[PDB]
Amino acid sequence: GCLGIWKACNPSNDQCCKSSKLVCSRKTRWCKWQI
Repeated sequence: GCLGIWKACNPSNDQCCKSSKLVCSRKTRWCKWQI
């Protein structure tokens, strides 16, 4: 499943929403797409 944009992802386990192309930010723990 996905994770929302401002949601807490895993810095050392990038997953997030691969479907919507959001990648986890490591230093910031949120998901980011274009930002």
